[PDB]
Amino acid sequence: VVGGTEAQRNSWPSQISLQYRSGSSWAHTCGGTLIRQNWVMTAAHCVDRELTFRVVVGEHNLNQNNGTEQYVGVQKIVVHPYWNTDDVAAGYDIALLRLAQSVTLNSYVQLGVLPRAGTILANNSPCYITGWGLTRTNGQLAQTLQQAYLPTVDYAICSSSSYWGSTVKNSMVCAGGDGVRSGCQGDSGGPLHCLVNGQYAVHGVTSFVSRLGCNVTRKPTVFTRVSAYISWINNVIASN
Ligand code: NA
Repeated sequence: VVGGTEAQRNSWPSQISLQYRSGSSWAHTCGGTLIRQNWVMTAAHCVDRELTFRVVVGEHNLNQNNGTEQYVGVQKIVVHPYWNTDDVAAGYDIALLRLAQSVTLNSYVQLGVLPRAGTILANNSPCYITGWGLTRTNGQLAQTLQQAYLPTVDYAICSSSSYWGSTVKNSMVCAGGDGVRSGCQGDSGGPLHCLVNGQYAVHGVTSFVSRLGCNVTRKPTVFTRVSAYISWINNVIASN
């Protein structure tokens, strides 16, 4: 997250760190949202590589013991069947991860609530992106979980020629684009939390930013629209 602030450690208890095994250690690669005690929602593109993945819930500082973490292996990966890794603009950038164990819930570890199917946010709706992704274009990962306030940009504006044009689909949510605050590499797969009727819900799964940089004016961060995939999510969980 470029232009973020450090999150309080109990603000976003559904945020997870998706990590892969790297030598004798683990490396953060993406975010995710805990949606059942044994299921995480992330971006399909985060699990394109043939790696050993784990999830960390209750994580705050990637580089220090928080005293709250639970580390769990990924047992099964179910990518959306229409996902195509060389065409992120087509959409379908979503995957579910079944965890090897069911995590224990507490103030640091909670299920993300999802919007009702079909819900579309009005333009300029209040949301936060969260994650440990780069804090500058071509920068480095954050140590501590970051948040940035990113107002939605509705489809009509986001798919206009000076924004994303044809590349944004109605199956996506756009947020931000102010040239200061954005998602960045390593935030993919994590949540966009939007405040609706007094309650935050996870309306987005971070999918992409501009090839020209993270915080680029009129290139808002683009997220898979969770509310387009409710039936898919429920179907996967019910059949696994
Ligand atoms: Na930690």
